[PDB]
Amino acid sequence: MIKVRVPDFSDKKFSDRWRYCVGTGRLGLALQKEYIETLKYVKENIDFKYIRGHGLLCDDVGIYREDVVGDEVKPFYNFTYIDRIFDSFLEIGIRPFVEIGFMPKKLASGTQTVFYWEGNVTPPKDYEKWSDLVKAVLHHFISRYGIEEVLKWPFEIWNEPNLKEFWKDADEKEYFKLYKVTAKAIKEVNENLKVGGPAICGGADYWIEDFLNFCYEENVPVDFVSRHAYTSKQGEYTPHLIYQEIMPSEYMLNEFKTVREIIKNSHFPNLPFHITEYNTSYSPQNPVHDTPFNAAYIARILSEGGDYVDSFSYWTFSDVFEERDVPRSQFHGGFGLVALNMIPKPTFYTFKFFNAMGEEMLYRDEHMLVTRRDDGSVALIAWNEVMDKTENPDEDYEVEIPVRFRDVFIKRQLIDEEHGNPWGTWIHMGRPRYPSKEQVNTLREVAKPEIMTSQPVANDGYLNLKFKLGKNAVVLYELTERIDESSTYIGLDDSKINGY
Amino acid sequence: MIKVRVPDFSDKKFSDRWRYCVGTGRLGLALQKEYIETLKYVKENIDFKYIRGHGLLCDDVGIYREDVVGDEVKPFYNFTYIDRIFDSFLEIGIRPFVEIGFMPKKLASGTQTVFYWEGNVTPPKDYEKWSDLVKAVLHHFISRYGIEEVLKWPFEIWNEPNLKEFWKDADEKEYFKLYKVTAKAIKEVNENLKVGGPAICGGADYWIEDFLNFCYEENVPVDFVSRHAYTSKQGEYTPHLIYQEIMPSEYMLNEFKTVREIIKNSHFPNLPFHITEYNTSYSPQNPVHDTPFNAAYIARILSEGGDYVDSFSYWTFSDVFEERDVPRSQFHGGFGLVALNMIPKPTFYTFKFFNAMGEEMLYRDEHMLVTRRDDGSVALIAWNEVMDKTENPDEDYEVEIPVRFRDVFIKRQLIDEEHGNPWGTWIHMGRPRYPSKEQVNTLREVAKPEIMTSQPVANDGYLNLKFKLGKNAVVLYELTERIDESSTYIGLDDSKINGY
Amino acid sequence: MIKVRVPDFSDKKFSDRWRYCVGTGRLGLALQKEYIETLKYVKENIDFKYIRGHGLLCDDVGIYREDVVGDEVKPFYNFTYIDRIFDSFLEIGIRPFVEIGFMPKKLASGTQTVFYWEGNVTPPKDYEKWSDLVKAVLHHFISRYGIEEVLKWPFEIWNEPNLKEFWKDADEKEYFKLYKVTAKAIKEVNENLKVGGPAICGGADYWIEDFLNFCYEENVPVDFVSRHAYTSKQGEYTPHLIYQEIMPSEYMLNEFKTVREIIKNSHFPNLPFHITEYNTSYSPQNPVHDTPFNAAYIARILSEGGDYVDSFSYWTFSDVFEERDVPRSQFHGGFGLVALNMIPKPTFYTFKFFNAMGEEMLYRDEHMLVTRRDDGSVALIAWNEVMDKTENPDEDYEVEIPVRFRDVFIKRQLIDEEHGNPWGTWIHMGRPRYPSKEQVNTLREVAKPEIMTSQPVANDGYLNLKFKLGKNAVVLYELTERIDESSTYIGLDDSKINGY
Amino acid sequence: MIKVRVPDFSDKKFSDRWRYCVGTGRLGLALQKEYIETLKYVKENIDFKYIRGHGLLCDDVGIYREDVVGDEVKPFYNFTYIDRIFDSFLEIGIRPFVEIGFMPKKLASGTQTVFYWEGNVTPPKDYEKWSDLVKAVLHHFISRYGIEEVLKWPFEIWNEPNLKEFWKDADEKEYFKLYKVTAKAIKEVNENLKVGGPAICGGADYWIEDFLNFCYEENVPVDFVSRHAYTSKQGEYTPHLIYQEIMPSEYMLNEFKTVREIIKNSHFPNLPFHITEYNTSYSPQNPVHDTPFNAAYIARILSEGGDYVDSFSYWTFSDVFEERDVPRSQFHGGFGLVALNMIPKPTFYTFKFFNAMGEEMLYRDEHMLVTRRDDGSVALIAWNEVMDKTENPDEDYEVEIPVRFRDVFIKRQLIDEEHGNPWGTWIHMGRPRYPSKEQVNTLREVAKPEIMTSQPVANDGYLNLKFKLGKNAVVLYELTERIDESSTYIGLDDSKINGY
Ligand SMILES: *[C@H]1OC[C@@H](O)[C@H](O)[C@H]1F
Ligand SMILES: *[C@H]1OC[C@@H](O)[C@H](O)[C@H]1F
Ligand SMILES: *[C@H]1OC[C@@H](O)[C@H](O)[C@H]1F
Ligand SMILES: *[C@H]1OC[C@@H](O)[C@H](O)[C@H]1F
Repeated sequence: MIKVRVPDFSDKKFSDRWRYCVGTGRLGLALQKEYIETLKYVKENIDFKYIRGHGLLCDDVGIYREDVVGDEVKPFYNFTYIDRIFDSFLEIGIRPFVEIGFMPKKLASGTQTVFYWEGNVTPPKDYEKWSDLVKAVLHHFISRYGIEEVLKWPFEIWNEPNLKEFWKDADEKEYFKLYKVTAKAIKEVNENLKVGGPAICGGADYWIEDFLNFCYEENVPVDFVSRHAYTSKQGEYTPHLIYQEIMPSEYMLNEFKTVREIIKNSHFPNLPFHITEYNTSYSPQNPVHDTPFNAAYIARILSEGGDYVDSFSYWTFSDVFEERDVPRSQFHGGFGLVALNMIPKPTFYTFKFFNAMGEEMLYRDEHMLVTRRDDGSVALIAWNEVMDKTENPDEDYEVEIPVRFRDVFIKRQLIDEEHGNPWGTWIHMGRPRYPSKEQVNTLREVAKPEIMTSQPVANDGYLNLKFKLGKNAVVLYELTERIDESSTYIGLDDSKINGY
Repeated sequence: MIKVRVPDFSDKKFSDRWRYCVGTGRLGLALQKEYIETLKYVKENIDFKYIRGHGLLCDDVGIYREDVVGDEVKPFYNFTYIDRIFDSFLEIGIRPFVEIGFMPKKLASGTQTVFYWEGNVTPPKDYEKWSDLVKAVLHHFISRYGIEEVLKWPFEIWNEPNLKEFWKDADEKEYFKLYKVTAKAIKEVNENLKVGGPAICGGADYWIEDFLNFCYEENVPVDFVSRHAYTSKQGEYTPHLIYQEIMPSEYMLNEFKTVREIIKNSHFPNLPFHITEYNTSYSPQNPVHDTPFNAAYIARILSEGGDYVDSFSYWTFSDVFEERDVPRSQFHGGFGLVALNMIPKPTFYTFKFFNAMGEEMLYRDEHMLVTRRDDGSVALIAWNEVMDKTENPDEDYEVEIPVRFRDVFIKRQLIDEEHGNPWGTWIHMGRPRYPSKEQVNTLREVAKPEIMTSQPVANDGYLNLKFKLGKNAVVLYELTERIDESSTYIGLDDSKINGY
Repeated sequence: MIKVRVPDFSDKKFSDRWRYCVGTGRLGLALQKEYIETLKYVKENIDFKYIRGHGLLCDDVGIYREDVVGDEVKPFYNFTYIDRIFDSFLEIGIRPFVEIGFMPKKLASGTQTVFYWEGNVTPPKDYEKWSDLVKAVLHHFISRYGIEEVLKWPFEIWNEPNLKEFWKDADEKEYFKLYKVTAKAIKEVNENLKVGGPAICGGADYWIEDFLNFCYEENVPVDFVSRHAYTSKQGEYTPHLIYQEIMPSEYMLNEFKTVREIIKNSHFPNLPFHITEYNTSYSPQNPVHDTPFNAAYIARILSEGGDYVDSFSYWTFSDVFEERDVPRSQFHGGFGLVALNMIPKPTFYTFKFFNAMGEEMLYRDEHMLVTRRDDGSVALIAWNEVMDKTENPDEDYEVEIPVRFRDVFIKRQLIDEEHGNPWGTWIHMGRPRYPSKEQVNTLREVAKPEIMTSQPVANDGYLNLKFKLGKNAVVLYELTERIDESSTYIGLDDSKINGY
Repeated sequence: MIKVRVPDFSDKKFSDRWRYCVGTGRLGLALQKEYIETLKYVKENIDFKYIRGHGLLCDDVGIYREDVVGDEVKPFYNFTYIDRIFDSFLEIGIRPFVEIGFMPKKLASGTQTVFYWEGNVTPPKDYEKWSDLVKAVLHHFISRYGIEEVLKWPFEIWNEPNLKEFWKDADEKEYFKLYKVTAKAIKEVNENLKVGGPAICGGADYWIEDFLNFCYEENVPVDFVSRHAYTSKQGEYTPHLIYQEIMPSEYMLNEFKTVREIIKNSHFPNLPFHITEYNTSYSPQNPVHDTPFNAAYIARILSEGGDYVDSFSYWTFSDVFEERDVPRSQFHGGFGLVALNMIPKPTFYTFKFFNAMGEEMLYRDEHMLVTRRDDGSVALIAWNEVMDKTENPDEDYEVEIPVRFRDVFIKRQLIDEEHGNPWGTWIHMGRPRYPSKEQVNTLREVAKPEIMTSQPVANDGYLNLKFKLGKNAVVLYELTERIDESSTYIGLDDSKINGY
C-alpha cells in the first residue's frame, strides 16, 4: 500500500493558480440561458477568476460590420452582444481572459473557416482596418467598464496559429505580423494592457522560441506566453464520437516544465506563463471526459501544475459547446466540467474538492496532496486513476496527519465509479439521448459525492487515517477542531431512546 | 430472511390519505421567515393538502380586541395577521384544517393558561360574545377568500378537552356546550361548512361515544370525528429534554382500528375520521423525533394508517415551535419532519419516499409495501425499526416482483444510521447548539438519502430483489422499464476508454 | 368633443381572441437568456396562449443531420435544442403555434436563403425525406410531451410562400404540393393534429382561394387558414433603418373582414381564420414600432380584430430579433412590444390594458371600447392615434357609463407622449446606442403608465366621465364598487393633521 | 415666487450622515417574513449602514433563561433567535446599532412593563447576573461573527431612562449605576467596543450634563452620546389613533445644536453624537406619518441634521410594529417609511431622493438643497411642506444652476398630494383595513414618484429651471451631460413617422 507520515511543518506553498482561469465554448454561446445558469452554478462552487474562449470577433457576436452608402463604405462596431456577455460575466464575478479572434468576414482576406460555426481563420485584407477594430473595441470596453477594470484583462492574440486549421497555411511570419499590429494597437490605447501569445498547441515549441525572439528583434512588447496542453493520442472519429488513449499526467507536467525553461532561457525570462487550455482529450466528443477516470486524472495536474505555470485553464467549464455541432445526448464526451442540464461530472468535484485546500503544503506525492488552512484545520486529497485495465485497481492508505487540536471533526467526500458518477447511471438508464425531466432529476441526485462524517482523538499532535481508494476514486478529507458541547445538555443520554 | 412473491394483481388499493394533512406549531409562528421558507420546502417535496395547528384565536394572532368609548365596550376584530398567514398558506398551495381555539384573554372566564406562550384555556365568560367572534371570523374568511374556498376548510373545535391542561377541569359537559355553540354559529354562516371534534387524545374514547350521542340526542351538527394518537409512555422531564419508551406501531394502528369501530357502531356510522395529530412522542423535546428510528417506525403507519382513517396528520412539519419555549439547539427532539435551517430529518424522507407509491397495492406486510403505478412501473418500500438494543438488528430480504417488461432500470434510495442522518453528524460535531453556517451546510449535505441505480433483467416476468436492511433503515425501490438507446451511438464502446 | 352615453346593457361580447397568440423572432433565439427573461416578463402581464415564429427546422436549432457511415448516408434527428426550447415554453405556460420550416440545408434542393440568418427557402430535394423528418419530429414531441399536449398545437405550413423571398419563385404549385405532403405526414401521425395555411402576406389573396380549392379537389386536409396583415407602405432602407407611411387601421380590419368572406364563400366555410402575423410596419427597423403612436394605433385592432378572426398574433413580443442582423441600439424600430433590457414599449401597455376588459361589451366605436366584467365593475379603453400632421391633436371626451353600484372607485391608467414613452426619454439622453446601467434603469422607471385614482358617487345608475386624450394617448378606466370603511375608525379626521 | 442663483462655488460639504442609521420595531419582529422582505426592499433603495431598535434582551427573543436542577439554579443563554436575526441583518448588509435592553423577566427586580409586548422596565435584582448576561451575549457575538465584525457595532445602554415609562421611577442615579455595570462588562470583553448613552428623549438634557459628569467622576468609559427628538405636541388618544400638531423643523434642528454644544462644554468635548431616534410624531398611530406632508417636512432635517450630529436614525423603516398592539389597517399612522405589504410611503421617497446628492454643497436654504457630484453632474431637491391650513399652498421657483456642460439631460422626480401618495388613493378606496391583493397592487402602483425627462441647452455655464411646487411636494432634479449619439444613425428623421 502507501504508508505516509505527513510532516508537521513545511516550507512549500500550494497556490490557487489551478483556479485562475477556466475555458469556455465560443463567446456567442454565452448569450444562452443554459450557458449562464451553468456559469453561475460553477462560480458558486469554484472561484475561477477568469474565463477564456474564442469568438470575440466572430460574426455571431456581430461586432464588425460595414455600412455602404453610394458615397462611401465605413465600418460600424456593434456592441449590443458583447456588452450583454461581458456585463453578465462581471455580474457573476468572473473576468474575460480575452482572446482576440477570429477574423470577422467583412475583413477576411480569404474564405477558410474552422469548426461547425465557421470562424474565418485568414489574415485581414487590410491590417489598418483590423488595427482600428481592435482599438474601437478596447475603447468601448474602457468606456463601459472603466480603465481600472479592463487593465485586469489579459489579451491573447489568436489561437493555435501553428495549425493550418486555425491560421491559414500555419504562416508563422504572418502570425508574428498579426501579433505586432495587434500588440501595437492595444498598447496605443493603453501601455499597461497585457498582450501575449502564441497560444500554440503542443508539439511545436519552436514557435515559442521564435515568437519570443521575434518580439525581441522587432522590439515588439509581450507581457505573457500562452500555450495549450493535451495528453490524448491520435484517434479516429465516428460520426458521433471518438476514443483516444490518454497518456499519463506525467507527460503534461513535463511539457509545462519544458516550456517554462524555454521562457527562462529566452530574452524575456520573467514572463508569466499561461496554459490557456488543457484537458485529457482535445476532442469535444470523447467519452473519457464524462468519466470518473477523467476526474482522478486531472487531480494531479491541479496538484502539481501550478509549480511550473502561472495558470492553466480547464477546457471547458460546460458542455454548452458547438465546434462539432449541437450535442446529441445527455453525455457525449464534451469538454465540460458540467454536462447539460447542470449535471456536474466527476471532474467538477475534483475542482470543487481543491477549493478546500490551504496554502501550507505539508505533503505531496503523485497521488496525494495535504495542506493546512489559515485556521489550522487540515485538508487532504488523494486520487487513484486507473490508466489501463487491471484486476487490482484498489489502493489502501494509512496517513498520519499532524493536528493542533485534540478533538477532531472529520468530513469525508468521495467520488468514484459508484459515487457522483451520473455517467454510469445514464448507462443504467439505457443511455437516453434526450432524457425526461424525471430522468434528469435522478441524474442530478446521483451527481454528488458521498459524504461521511466522524470524530477521532488526536493523540500526541497526530491523527492516523486509514482508507481504501476504489477504481478512479478521488477523496477529500477535512480535519477541523471539535469543541464538544454535550455536557451542556442536562440529562443527555441517547441510550434512553428506543434502540440506542 | 423474508422471501416474498408479489402477485400480478390484487383487490387492494393504496390511498394518499397519508399525505392529506400535516401538523404545525401555533399559527402565530406562521409569521416567521423560517416558518414560511420551511413550509414551502416541504410542499415542494410532499403534496400536503391541509395543515393543522393551534392558536387561531390566541392573542398573538390578535383577532379579538375591545375598544372603549366612554363607559361603552365595543368589540373589535383585527384580521391583519391571519390574513397574512392564510394568504401565505393558499399561495403555497395548502389549506388550513382550522382549529377554533383557544380563548382570547378579553373573553376568558378564568386565568388558566397552557404552554410557554400561555393560551388561555378557560371557557368564555359569555358564550354569546364567543359566538359572535366565531361568526365574525368566518364572515371575514368568506369575504376575503370567497365562500367557495372556505367551504373546503374543516373546523375542528378546540384541542384535547379531556385533559385539564387543555380545558379547565376537563369539564366534558362544558366542552359539549362549547361545541354546540361553536358548531351552531358555523352552520349559520353556511350549513355546508364542515364542523367536528371532539379532538381528544388516547385513553378516553368514551369521550367520543359521549360526543356522538350528545350530538345525536341534541341534534347538534357534526361532520367528522377527530382524535390524536401516540405510542410514548410517561416520561420525566429534565430542564432540557425528556425520554420516553415508544411502543410498537401496532398500538397506534389498533387504536385507529378501535375508534374507527366505535363509529361504525355509532349513530353516525359513516362519519369521516380524522387523526388531527400523531407522532411517536407527544413531547417537543424528545430526541427520538430526530432519529432514523423514528423514520422507520412511522413508515408502517404511512403504509397502514390509511386503512382505518380518512387522514392522519403528522405533528409536525417543522421544528419552528414554542410550546416549551424557544428551541435551544440544532437538534432538540422537536416534532418537525424538518429541523431548523431547513435540515430534513430522516422521517422527512419516509414521507418523501411514499410519493413513489402507486394506487395498486400488490403486496404488504408489517415491514414492506409494494405498489404499481399507472405506467406499469413498480415501487417497493421496506423498513426495519430496531425498537431495542440488540447485538444484531439487520434483516434480510428477497422479493420477486412481477414486471410486464424484461429490461429494468432500478433506482434505489436508502436512509439509515449512516445515510440521511443529520442527527448522527450533529453528534460527530460535538452536538453544537448554535452551529456556524459551514456546519449547517455539512448537515444539509448529509441530510439526503443514498441514491443508487442499476439495471438487471427480469426472468419469467419476475425481477428478483436481493437486499439487506441495516439498523432503522428505510429503502425505496422504483423499477421502471429500461428502453435502451445504446444502439444509436455509432462506434460506441466504453472499453476503448482508459481503464474501462 | 366626443359625447357618448353607454347603453345600460348589451348582447354583444368581447372575446379574448386578441391574446390568443403573439409572435416571436426565430426559435433558435429562444435559447437566449434575454429571450426567456423577456418572455416570462410578458406572460406575467399578458396571458398569451400561443407563440408563433419561424426556424423550427432551421439548422441553428439543428434537428436535421446526416451521418456518413462508409458510403451510406443515414439521417439523424437531434432534439437537444427544441426540447430545451419547448420545455421553457410549456414551463412558462405558453404553447407553440408551430410553423413548419424552413428547409434544413441537407434536404434543400436550392441554395437560396432569406434573412441575416440565412433560412434556406427552396423546396426539398426529396419529398420523402421531408415527410420522414416531419414524422420524426412530431413523434418525438408526442413522446416527450404526450399526445394530449401536442394535440393542442396547430401546424402552419411554411411562411408567406406568395413571396419570392421566402419561397423560391413564389411557386404556388410547389407550395400546394409541399403542403399536401406535409399536411399528410402530420395526419398519418394523428388525424386530430390541426394543420393549415397558406400563411401568405396581404395582396395575394387569390392564394387562399386556390388553396381552399386545391384541398377540396385533391382531397388534402385543412383545419385552418392563416394570413398576415400590415398597413405600412413601401420604403427605402438606409443601412440602419427605414421609414414607411402607415395607412389607417381600417385597411387592416377590412382585410380581416374580406378574407373571412372568401372562406365563408368557399368549400370550407367553417374553417377558423388565423392572422399569424401582424403589426403596422413589416420591418424590424421601422422606428414607428417603438412609438406612442404605434400603441394608440393598435388599440382599435385589439378592439375589433376579434370580430373577424379566431386570432391575430402581434409580430412580435420582443426586440430579441436578427432578421436584419443584431440590433444596433436600445431603440431601433424592432417589432417587439418589449425593447431589449426588458423595457416595455407603449404598445406593450395597450395589450396590458385590455386585460381589464370583460366579455360583456356595452359600447364601442373607432376610438373607444367599454365592457362590463362579471363582478359588475365596468372598464373603458379609449385611444387617440394621430395619423397625420395636425395642429389640434388632442381629443375631448364625455362618457356616461352605467354603474351598477352607488359608490365608485376609479382607477385611471394612461400612456401618451409624456407617460410611458421610453423612446422620448431615449431621445432626451441623446439616443445612446449602448446605454449604461443607470440609463437603462431610468428608461425602466419611465416605461410605465401614469396612474390616477379618485372616487365618485354614481347617480341614477350612471357616472359621468370627462377626460382629455393628448396626442397618441391610450387610457384605461376601471370602475369598481367602493365600500367605505372610514366609519369604523374611531376619531378619524384628517383635518386634525397639519395642513389638511 | 422664489428666484435663486446657485453659486458655482462650494465651501461646505454635504455628508451621508443622514443614511447612517434607521429605526426598527423590537428585534423579535425581525423574525417575521414581512419584516425581512421589507428590510431587504428598503436596503435595495437606501444604503442604511445601521438599524436601531428595542428588545435585544426581551423574552420573545428569549436569550436569558434559568434551569432549575434540584435546588441549584443555573442561567442559560439561548441564542437561537438573535443568531437568526443578526445573521439576516449581516446577510442583508446592515449592522445593528445595538440597544442593550430591556430587562429579561427572570432577572427583573420589579413588575413594571411597557408597551403591548410588555418589556420589563425595572433594574435587575442582581447586577452581577446582569453583568454576566451582557458578557455571555457579547462573547457569543464574537464567537459567531468574529471580533473584527463586532467591533463595528455600537452599544447603546437602555432607552429614555429619563421617562418613568421606560425606566422605573426615572431613577437617574440608578440608571448611571446600570450604565457603569454594563459599560464595564462590555469593556471587560473588549476594551475597544463602543459604548454610550443616555438615550434620553428631549426636555431633560440635564440628564446628559449629569451623564458625562458621572462617567468623568467614576472614570466610566464613554464613546458616544445618544438622544432622541420629536416635534409632535401633546395629543389625546382614541382607541384607534391620535392626532398631534407638528412644530416646525427648526425646533428639532435647534435641539441637535443645543445638545451638541452641551457635549462640547463637557469633559468629553469630542464625543460623537447620535440621534438614535427621530420623527415628527412619537406615536405609532398618528396618521401624519403616512402623509406627503411628512415627506416634505423630513426633507429639511435630512438636509441640515448632518450639520450637528454624526447620525440621526429615522424611527422607523417599516410599519412592522407592535408597541401599541398589532396594526389594524393598511394605513394607521405607523412610524414606517414603508407601510405593510411593502408599500413605500412618501417619506420613503424623500430618503430615496437624497441618494442623488453629491458631497459638494453649492446652495441651501430652508426649502432647497443643491449639490454637485464627483462626475460634475448637479442635483437639486426642493420641498414645500404646508405647516397649516391655507388657500394658497403652491410655491413657484426659478433657479439658475451652474453646469460645466452645454447639452443637459434632465431627470426630474416628484412626490406630492397627487403623485406617490398611497394614503390618498387608499382613502379613495374607502379606507379599507384589509385590502384585497388587487387593492394592495393598485396602491403599490400609485406608491411611486412621477418621473419626467427632458433636455435643454445651458447659456453661458447656466441652466434655468422653472417649476411650481404643489402642496407638500418634494422634487428632485438631476442634470447630467448629454452626449448625443444621434449623428451616428444614418437617415434618422422622426418627422418621417406618422404625426411626427
Ligand atoms: C484547442 O483544442 C481543443 C479545441 O476544442 C479548441 O478549440 C482548441 F483551441
Ligand atoms: C398534542 O400533543 C403534542 C402537543 O405539542 C400538542 O399541543 C397537543 F395538542
Ligand atoms: C412577415 O413580415 C415581418 C417579417 O419580419 C417576417 O419574417 C415575415 F414573415
Ligand atoms: C421613542 O418614541 C417612539 C416610541 O415608539 C419608541 O419606543 C421610543 F423609544
